Amino acid sequence: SLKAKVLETFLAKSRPELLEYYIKVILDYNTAHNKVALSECYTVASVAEMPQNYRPHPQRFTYCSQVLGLHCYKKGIHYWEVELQKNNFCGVGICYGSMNRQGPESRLGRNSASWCVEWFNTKISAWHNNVEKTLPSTKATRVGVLLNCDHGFVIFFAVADKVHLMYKFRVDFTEALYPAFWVFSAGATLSICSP
Amino acid sequence: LKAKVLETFLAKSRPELLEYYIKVILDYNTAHNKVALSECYTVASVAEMPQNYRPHPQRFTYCSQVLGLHCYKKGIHYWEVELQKNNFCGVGICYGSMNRQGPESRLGRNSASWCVEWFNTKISAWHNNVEKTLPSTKATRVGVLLNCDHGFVIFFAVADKVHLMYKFRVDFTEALYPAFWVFSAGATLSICS
Amino acid sequence: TSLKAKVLETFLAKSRPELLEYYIKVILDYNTAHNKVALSECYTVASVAEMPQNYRPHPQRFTYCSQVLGLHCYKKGIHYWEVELQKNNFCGVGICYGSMNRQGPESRLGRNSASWCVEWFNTKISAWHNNVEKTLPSTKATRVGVLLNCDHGFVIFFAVADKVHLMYKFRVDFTEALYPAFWVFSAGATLSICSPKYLEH
Amino acid sequence: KAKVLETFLAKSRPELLEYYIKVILDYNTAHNKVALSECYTVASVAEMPQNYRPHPQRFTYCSQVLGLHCYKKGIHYWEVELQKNNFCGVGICYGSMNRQGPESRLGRNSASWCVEWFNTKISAWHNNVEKTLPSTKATRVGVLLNCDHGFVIFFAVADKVHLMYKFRVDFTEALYPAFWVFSAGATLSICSP
Amino acid sequence: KAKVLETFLAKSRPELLEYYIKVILDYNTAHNKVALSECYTVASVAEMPQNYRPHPQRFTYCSQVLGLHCYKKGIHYWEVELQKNNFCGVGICYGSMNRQGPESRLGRNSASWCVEWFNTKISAWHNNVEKTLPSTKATRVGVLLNCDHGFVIFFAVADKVHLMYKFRVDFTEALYPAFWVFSAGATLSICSPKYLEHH
Amino acid sequence: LKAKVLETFLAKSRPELLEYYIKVILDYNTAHNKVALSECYTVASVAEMPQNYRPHPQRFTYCSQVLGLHCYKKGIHYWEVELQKNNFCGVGICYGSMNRQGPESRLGRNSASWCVEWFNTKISAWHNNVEKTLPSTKATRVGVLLNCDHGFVIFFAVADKVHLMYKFRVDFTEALYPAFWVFSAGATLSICSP
Repeated sequence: SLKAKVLETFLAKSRPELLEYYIKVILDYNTAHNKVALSECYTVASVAEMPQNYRPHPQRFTYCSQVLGLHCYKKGIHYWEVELQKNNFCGVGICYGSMNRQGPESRLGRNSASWCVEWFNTKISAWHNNVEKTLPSTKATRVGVLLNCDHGFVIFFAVADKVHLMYKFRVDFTEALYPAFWVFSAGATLSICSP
Repeated sequence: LKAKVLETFLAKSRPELLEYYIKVILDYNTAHNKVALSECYTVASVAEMPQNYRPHPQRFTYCSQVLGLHCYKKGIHYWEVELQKNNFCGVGICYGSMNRQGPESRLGRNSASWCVEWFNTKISAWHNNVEKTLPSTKATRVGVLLNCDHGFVIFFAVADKVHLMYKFRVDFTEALYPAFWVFSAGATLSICS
Repeated sequence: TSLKAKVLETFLAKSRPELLEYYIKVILDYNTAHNKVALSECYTVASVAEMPQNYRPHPQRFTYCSQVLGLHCYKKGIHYWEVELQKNNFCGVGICYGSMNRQGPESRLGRNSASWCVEWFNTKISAWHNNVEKTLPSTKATRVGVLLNCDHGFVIFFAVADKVHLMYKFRVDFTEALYPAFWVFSAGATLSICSPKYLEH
Repeated sequence: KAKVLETFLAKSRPELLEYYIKVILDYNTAHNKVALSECYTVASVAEMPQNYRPHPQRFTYCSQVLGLHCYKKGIHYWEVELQKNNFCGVGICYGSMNRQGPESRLGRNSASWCVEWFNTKISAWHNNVEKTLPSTKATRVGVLLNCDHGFVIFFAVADKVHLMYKFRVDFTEALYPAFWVFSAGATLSICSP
Repeated sequence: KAKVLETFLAKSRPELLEYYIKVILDYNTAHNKVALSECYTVASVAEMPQNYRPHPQRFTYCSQVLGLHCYKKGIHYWEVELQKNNFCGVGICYGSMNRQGPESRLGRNSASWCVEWFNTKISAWHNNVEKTLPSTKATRVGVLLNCDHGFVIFFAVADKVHLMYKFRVDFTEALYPAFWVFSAGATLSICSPKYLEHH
Repeated sequence: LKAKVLETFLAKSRPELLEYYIKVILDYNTAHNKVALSECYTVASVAEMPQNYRPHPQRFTYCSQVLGLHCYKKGIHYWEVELQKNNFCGVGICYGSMNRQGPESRLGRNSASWCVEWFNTKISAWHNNVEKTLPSTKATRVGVLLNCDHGFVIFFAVADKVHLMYKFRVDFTEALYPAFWVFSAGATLSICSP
């Protein structure tokens, strides 16, 4: 009975209710690891068949096959959707801009600055600050991320014929959040959804 | 390539032209070492310092140029570029087959491109290394209308009203990319919305 | 050494893209500018004016030397900033303590214990601290990078061309905050705080 | 000579606490301006002078107080918490330091060594020679006194331990912890709990 | 022969100064946007149109100016000082070269040869044919015009002297020195080399 | 004695200083590589391009300086220098023994040299790397009186009349050379005639 009443509302929402909060997300070429290929107007992230030799840049992940969106949000309510190739290792999440770009601890969910849902093939996890949380398998090839910066939470939704809670974190976000993407297996691809 | 349709286009206002709007985005792989991209791949600007972009066969190695990602062989397409008032830049179109090396790669200096060029105040139109002097204009915006159905491109000076700058009737032999040229300290092209 | 000497060798070996990890916007402060220094392009450019600017008297304002400071100072963290300069002119790029005297020739950057600078004079380059000069090799570079480390107490002046190159450095355990400091003193002389296009806008 | 200084200079907090001492403040030394609280662990500046009984031990000029015990042999470490944005000093003195006149101020005489906060600016003092020190976020100072090899070290205590300053002296008599509180909000708390 | 040209390519500053001549800018030829200063020694881009009287010899379209004198025989060497980051051009035209239309731009006709600074990029231009030259830090160019053996050399002039480009040509008339300046900042200064004597 | 004679020279008119006139001519072996000599060894001007002067132990390798041919250990000597209004330049005296290398060879930055310096509009007096700020002046000409007998040098500003800029009392230990310093584009020093 505080603003957990807002959280309880958002967890109940249908697709058409979440699409009210739709944002365009465009991948930031400066952040992409050498192993991550950008395509379809910077909309699709895939494991390139060989490392890409991108220029050095303070924004660029040097260690983990990761890439960030261009825009960050420190206020308002934002929803985006990402289609996954089934039977692959990838992650979809959010991170502070101050998240490290170097080291094994730059891995999405392996630090305090990042929050994600992983697929190791069929098995699904939620991660934050190097705590894993095993979840029920889903056949859904699409995740919806709802970030509420006004009332400090994020929700990961599996999106099929309907929409089902995968996980959520309440946090007092200390700075703006960037959409974050992780691709690992040869065949991994994360497509940001446009219409 | 109908003579009647072309007259229709030349008489169209902005709102009539905006009917064929496409969203153009700059192709990071084409931008020259001294052209920075910004505002979500929307703005091209001359950089004093090298950007050290990777080698790529698509990359302009000599002229301060960058292409869109998408080309067009059918239909009708319109896009706008805002330019810095007192600067040196070119807005045009080119075949993907256009050379990326040497002075031959300069927009309007080869068979593969058509463009309108600002030299501070001295406006020109170019194709196959042939220049045409055009009147000055205060307009800081050009609209490109590409008609791949009836093979013509029109360059419009966009201000309070729309005014013709030049046009090229051509039986296009492959797809056109939007093409951008910026070559002076402080020179920028911004694709509009 | 072991820890303060090795974190310095790491910063000394850094490239431009690595140095830009620590980039900070610097704004020139109209309250500090000598009467003969005009500010322009949103307090980004310092030039000699032919004719006085008639600024508000201010205790922080340089009365003798054609100098100006940035608005913000730094007592922790790692800060990089880049200054474009005109070729054949008299100018200096530096840091100082807020406590630095604003009057007299003593207030000239590097001529006192509260300031450290690199200085272009005629065609020759010198590092100054505490009125001690060090001759530097001439460079074609028309851009200087200042790396200030307030966590481990050193400042590095880089010549920024196609690569970065060491001009000079100072270790000092800093006793207060450092302000970016600028000197311009020839009819045409100008310094420009860069907004590197390498970084997002 | 000095190799034992270098060892102590390198020590971490848990290696210093090997030499920990309880320090209690002496009610008889305390100036009228200094209030004493907790269990004679805390020196604050009273809202009004306290009117303590006269006593040969009592500071009559400077707002100062000593610990009960003194040390002429062994190695001793203690920590004091301060309010960050105030005027205060933490040191050691000879029992023979004057309790009278402007000369009795901590560090203004050959009989005392301390570290001083003038709000944000930090100084070390001895024999009325001020030395300007690096400012730090530390709200705690650690005093290591080695009477055996004749030096004192003041450490800033935060997450880690940073040198503020040290003095090499052939100490000619026992040393008392010494405390100066000046500004209305000034507070020095001796650490155990 | 080609031997006389091998000797001039190999000449140093001191050897080339043997043929120094004073160039003065011809205030009758200067486009309305080309201010002359310091006794017809400096060509800059005027902020306002300079309101010269019309004249048939005057440049109507291009920001261009010629020397007073031309040269049909002998050996001549001059030095122009330029500002680093500007559109500018240094060369030689026949007097018969056109003053009107974009055919009048230096290097964009058969009447002229030049070396051009396209901000950072350096070109040699003859008869609307462009050749690409390595970038130099040099802010001074040396034209050596040998009328007697038909060639012109453009030298970059810094601590030593470096070839930029040369043209062989059996010239058919008198060559004027020719200057192009086109950007707010642009200035060309005809040098009075201090190596030589002022008394 | 050394102060009564000093007062007599401070009170002298221009014509009375020209009693002690010397022709000063520039020494080609001392001229820095970017210092050109012109008008029969009378004008020192900053050169953009190196002049390729032969190596010489007497030549200034860092500072844009040049000395006169002759030095003086006895007598009273007066010469004048015309400066460019808004420029960077120095006029002084120095020992033969003054360094010709490095920043320490700069006029007035060593114990072997005394000068008056223009930094555009800021006038200074220098000796042994000690600066005395001086009032500015519209005068574009300095007159140097060197008294080697009573051991003092005066720097006069010369316009319609003559005004003290500064004076140094020295027990001079060796001969004094006229010293010149030009350090900006288009800076020139001119040694005046009758």
